[PDB]
Formats: sequence, C-alpha cells, structure tokens
Amino acid sequence: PYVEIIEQPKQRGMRFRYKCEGRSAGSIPGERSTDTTKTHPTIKINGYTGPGTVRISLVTKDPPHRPHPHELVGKDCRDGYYEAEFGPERRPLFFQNLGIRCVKKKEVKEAIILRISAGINPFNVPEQQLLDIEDCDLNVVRLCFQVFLPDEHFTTALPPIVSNPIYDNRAPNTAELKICRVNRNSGSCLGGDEIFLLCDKVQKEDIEVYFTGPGWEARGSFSQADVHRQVAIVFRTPPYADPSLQAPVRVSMQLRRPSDRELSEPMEFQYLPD
Amino acid sequence: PYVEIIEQPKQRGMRFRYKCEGRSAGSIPGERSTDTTKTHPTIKINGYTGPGTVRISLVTKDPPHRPHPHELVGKDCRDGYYEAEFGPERRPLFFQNLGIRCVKKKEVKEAIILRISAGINPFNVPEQQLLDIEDCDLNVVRLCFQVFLPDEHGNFTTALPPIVSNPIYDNRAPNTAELKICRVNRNSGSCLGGDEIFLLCDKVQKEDIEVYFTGPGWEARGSFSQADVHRQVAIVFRTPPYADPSLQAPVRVSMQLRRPSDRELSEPMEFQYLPD
DNA sequence: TTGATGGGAATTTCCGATTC
DNA sequence: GAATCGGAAATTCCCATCAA
Repeated sequence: PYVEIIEQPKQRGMRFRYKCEGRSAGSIPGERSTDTTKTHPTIKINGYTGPGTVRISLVTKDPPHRPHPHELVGKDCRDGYYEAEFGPERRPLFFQNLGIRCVKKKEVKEAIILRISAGINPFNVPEQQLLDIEDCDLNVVRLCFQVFLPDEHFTTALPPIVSNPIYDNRAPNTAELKICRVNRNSGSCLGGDEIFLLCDKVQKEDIEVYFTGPGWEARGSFSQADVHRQVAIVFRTPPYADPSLQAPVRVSMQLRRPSDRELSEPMEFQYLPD
Repeated sequence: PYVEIIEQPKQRGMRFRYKCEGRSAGSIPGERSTDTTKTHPTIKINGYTGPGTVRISLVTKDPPHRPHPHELVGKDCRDGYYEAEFGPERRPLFFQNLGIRCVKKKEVKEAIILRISAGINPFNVPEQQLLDIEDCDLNVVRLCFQVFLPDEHGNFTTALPPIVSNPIYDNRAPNTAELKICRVNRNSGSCLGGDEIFLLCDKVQKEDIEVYFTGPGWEARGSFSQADVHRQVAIVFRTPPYADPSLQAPVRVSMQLRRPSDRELSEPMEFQYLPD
C-alpha cells in the first residue's frame, strides 16, 4: 500500500521557535484551520487497516530532499524527529502537537551529522551533496512521513511522502504579508494621494503595493527611502483606469512580494469621482 | 590640588558597541560638538603643574558610584580602562580616542570582579553591594577621572579626589535612546483637535511615550493608546484641542515626542492650528 | 585603497498577556 | 495553574561611507 496526505499543513503563519524559547514550538496548523475549529496535519494509509509505525522528519524544500537541520518537538518526539506507535483504530492519522524547532546557524553541521547518524535520510540521497557545500535555506522545511508496516519481531517501509513547504513567519522574506492599518482607504481616481501603510515587517528592497480590480492592475509608487524601519510604507496612490469617474469604484489593495509573488490579504480601497 | 571637567561628554547619541562588533566604539564626543568641529572630553588639574597620570574608568550613575561592567577602549586603554601619560605640559588634558564597549549581560560579574581585582574602585563602595549592579544601569555609564600626582622620590601615587562626568546614554537601548520624529501625516489641523496624525519615529516604548504639543504658556498631550503604537516606530494619535477654540488666524505650536520617565524631548516639529 | 564609522537589519533571547 | 503567543529587548552581522 501507500501513504497519502489528507490535511496538508498550513504554509505561512507560525514562527520557528528556538531551543532557548524552551518547551514545544506550539503545534503546526492544518491548511484550512480557523478560529471556529482548528485542523491538524493528518494523513491516511490508503488501502490498509492495522498496526504500524509513523515517523515524521523535517526535510529540505528542494528536489534532492536532504534531511533538514531544524527538528520537530512535542508529543512522541525525541532526538529531533517524531516516531509514534500506530493503532489499528485510527480516525485517521492526526498530528496536532508537532512543533518546528530551529537550530542556531552555528549548530547546523552538528545537527545534520546528528540526523544522518541516527540513519534518518528518507530519500537515501548521495552523501557528497547531503553534507552540503552551499547554503541550505533554514526558513523553509517540509514534513516527511515515513510509514513502517508490520513485521517487527514494523519494518515494511512504505514510500516516504513530503508535505507542502512550511515557511518561517519570523524571517522577513518568507513571512506572511499583512497590512495592519492605513491612514485612509479612498482617493481621487487621478491618484497622487499620499497613503501611510502600517504592516508587518517587510524588506524595503522587496515590496510593492499592488492595486487591482476587474481587468486592471497598478503599483504603489515609492522608493526604498519611503519604507520606514521595515514596518511602514509611505506611497502615493496610482491613477485608476477611468480618470472621469462619476461614481466610486471599489478596488482591492494589497502588499505584494516580487521574490515569491506573494500577496497580503486584500484591503478594500475606493476610488472616488474627485 | 583638584581636577575639574572643562568639556563634559555628550550624553545622548552614540550606541555602546559590543565586543563582537569589534573595531572601536568610535570616539565619545564632547558636549558642545557640531558638524564644523568636534570636541572631546577635556579636563584640567586646577592649581598644579608637573607630572602625573590620569586613569579613566566607567562607573554607575547612582549616588554610590560602583565600578561599571562596561569598559573603555582606544589609545592608552587596556584591560577596560584608560591610564597614564600626560606629564610635562600639553596642559589641556583631552581624551579623543575613547570608546564605550558594553559587555554581555551574562559576563557582567566577571567584568566587575576583573575591574576591582585591578584595584579600581574610585568611590570605595563595599563588597556587599558590588555583588549587585544588574539592572537598567547597563544603558547609562559615567566617566570617572582619577588623577595621581607625583610623590616621595618621584612616583605617581598621590591620588586626588575622583570626579564623575555627566551620564552617557546607550543610543541602542530603547529607554535611553535619542527621540526623533522622522515623518508625519500632516502638520496642520482644527484648533478643535481630533485630527488623526500618523507619526513615523525612532524606536520608542509604547508604555513610556507621549506626543507633547506646546506653545507660549500652553501644553497638551497626544491622545492615543498603546495599541496605537505600531511596532515601536509608528504612533497613530489625534491632535488635542487648542487653548483657543475660537481661532481666527492660524497659530504655530511645537509638537514633539516626550518620554515621561526621564522627561526627555525630541527635536520639536512645527504644527499650525487652524481656524475651525 | 584600507580601515573606521554609522546606522539599519538579521538573529537569538526574554517576557508579559492570553488561553488552555 | 501551565502553555501558548505576540511584542520587545539583547546580540550579531553586514553594508555603505569615510579615513587611511
């Protein structure tokens, strides 16, 4: 048989906690989790019922999928990975109290060496590239689910599968984009209105303010000098498609990161006839 | 004789460099420095001419002037203090090479003990109190000048009374940083007040900041909540009502960031109240 | 060019408010 | 309570500038 991910983890939102912040790094959310009810990364073993073992490991975002320096902590976790005892019942396979613990940049080598020492290299990658020579990333991880089926004395290894990449909300370039507050949400259809936009930490060299409407797009209009300490952007509204507005049109304004073409939740802006 | 400070240090502006930032902590500027010419901490030895030695160490701000964990670095500095030289003439005694290196919060004890082991306790504070010192005193230091004058057979040991300078503040710690308004939404409003202002500024503490409007015999505060202080560098408030709600012509007042703790004030910005 | 300076941002660590 | 979380403080790091 094989393994399948039913509820992928959420990708943007949570901070990778360090070891010094102690305890557990909370618990990775389900992709569709909300305040009404919270979902958790959950899997099912297609075409099988019975006992077994599930082991979860952090792996790189990119194809070779090396084991990742960061490590999981929480329920049923030890030595930096998850390895729990599977029960026939299942409803299906929930993983709530998983938590991503990031390691200091200096402890990266000793961590990878610690991982492959325990024989965790799910995709048996050649050694010359696993020990690395380049970067790594450290802001993006992927869950790796390894399922072992009965034979113990749980050794029948199903194919290991990866989740969607998970992004550190604390890193400026992989963080979730968020408009916190604006001085005003309406302006002349001619544009040129100065807007003070308060947001979560961005990088001045990598941020734009993207206005859109049905078959229309326009950018902010500012310089890097206009990005105050990563959390305020002072820009001027762009001209709208129709400079002769007779009634207000509702457009959608949002922060956009060119690097990964990511977008904040839209904020309603209203072009006025002027 | 005795020693007196001719040019006090500047108090606010420079950040205490860490040991890891390497290099040198720049050079402590004189109080009266400008862009044309920079002044340096300078002293004179009242009523005396001859040889000697000057030793400078950092000590706490508060009445009992305990030795301070942080340390000086630069010309004629070693082991965390400044010592020796200036004997013959060159009578203005100035210290331009000075640099404040701060020590990590863990290694504070090791610093104090390393200092008093070198026998530096200018104001001979008891040992029972040196056992302390962990607090907000990591952000404020004082220069302590000890002057030793020649004595019997020619040895710089006499020791004049120690004098302290004005406190020097870490520009990097939020509670001791220099206040600065960087850019504002608009600088004119109804004399009735209630106009929303977006103020972009240097790192402040939401629990210890107000927006202080003043004019000839008049003061008024910002009006905002801590929830309105975005990520320590943005204040969204509403202007207060002016003294005269019946303005017939515009009146220009000065708006500025104010820190209640040490009543410090930013450079004022002009704001003109308008006839409603 | 070489090194010191200045000032912003990245990285780690802490801590009080909320919530479990 | 104990745990979680969002914000701030504490250290490092790196680059753009100015002195060497």
